[PDB]
Amino acid sequence: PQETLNGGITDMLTELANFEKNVSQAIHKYNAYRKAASVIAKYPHKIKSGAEAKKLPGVGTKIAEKIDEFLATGKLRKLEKIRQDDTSSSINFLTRVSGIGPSAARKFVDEGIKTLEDLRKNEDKLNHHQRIGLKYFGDFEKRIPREEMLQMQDIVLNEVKKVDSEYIATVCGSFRRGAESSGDMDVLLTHPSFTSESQPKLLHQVVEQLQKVHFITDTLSKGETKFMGVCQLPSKNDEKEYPHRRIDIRLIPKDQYYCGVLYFTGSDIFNKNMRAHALEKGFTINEYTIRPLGVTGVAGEPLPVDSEKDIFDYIQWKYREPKDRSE
DNA sequence: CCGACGGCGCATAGC
DNA sequence: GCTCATGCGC
DNA sequence: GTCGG
Ligand code: NA
Ligand code: NA
Ligand code: NA
Ligand code: NA
Repeated sequence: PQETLNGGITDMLTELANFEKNVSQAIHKYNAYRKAASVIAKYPHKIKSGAEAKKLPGVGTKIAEKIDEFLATGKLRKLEKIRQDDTSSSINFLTRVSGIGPSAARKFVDEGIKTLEDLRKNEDKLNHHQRIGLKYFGDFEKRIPREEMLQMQDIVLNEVKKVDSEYIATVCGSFRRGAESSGDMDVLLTHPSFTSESQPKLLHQVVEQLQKVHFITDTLSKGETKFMGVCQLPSKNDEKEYPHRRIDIRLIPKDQYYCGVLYFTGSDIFNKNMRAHALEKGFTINEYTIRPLGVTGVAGEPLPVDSEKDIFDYIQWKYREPKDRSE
């Protein structure tokens, strides 16, 4: 369905979602508004009344009344008032810096720090992550076209293999499902040396090599199993520079790699349906393992997995390649 | 009525 | 010094 | 905010 249809409602609900998360610190209302916004976005009819939309799952009495108001008037009073509230819109805005969440933004705005300029002039008050988020504010809200992601994939797969040909790496996310574009790069990594029951330098070596060929430009956080950082494609000689991009690299035991690959490929809606159907067959699937459930509902030991298909076989589903995992 | 709504790795008050 | 709750992103 | 036990 086009934005034509209910984009007004859907933008309204997303605005309300953002203020619940970033100002009111009400994550569950945030998700409630996002849940209503998406089911409505899927609705292939231009909504004509609050009551019509209240038939959808996740839209209830209050969003129903809000849609009535929008439809009669073209505005929402609460949204307009908050849209011109200096404190509220400043708090909401600063959370667009990766590393500033609702609490940091609240304390910044409480001290006069309201804008990127104010941040730029108060950097002794920012931690390392926030500093990087500030430095790359524009680049991080940009999207990543698929051809740049392939180019990025090429570098990551080539450099990982250079460090140790026994590593396995997969780029997951909507990219793996075929997406025309992406918001970041999510790399899952494993080695035969690393199992649930088994060195602390397997991730560091890949990160390091990727810094030496000057692909990874910055580190937001790094530990034994998860890396969060920044990368950038090499500029094409006398051409404009590429935008810096957000990259995550996670190191997973080999016996849980394919459950991890499954999960981080998604879709999110696909994952719910597969885990829903999996329980109807007596298994419980999480990020890590697939396990059988006894009659009294207690989980047994996780079964061997060596392919994505293994998990499909377990629950008696036909293999669906990532292209067909939209839901 | 009233609780659940995802849960975890890593960076950053209190003893 | 250390442990760990809170913040954050995902 | 919405849902459901
Ligand atoms: Na409903
Ligand atoms: Na944010
Ligand atoms: Na943020
Ligand atoms: Na080798």
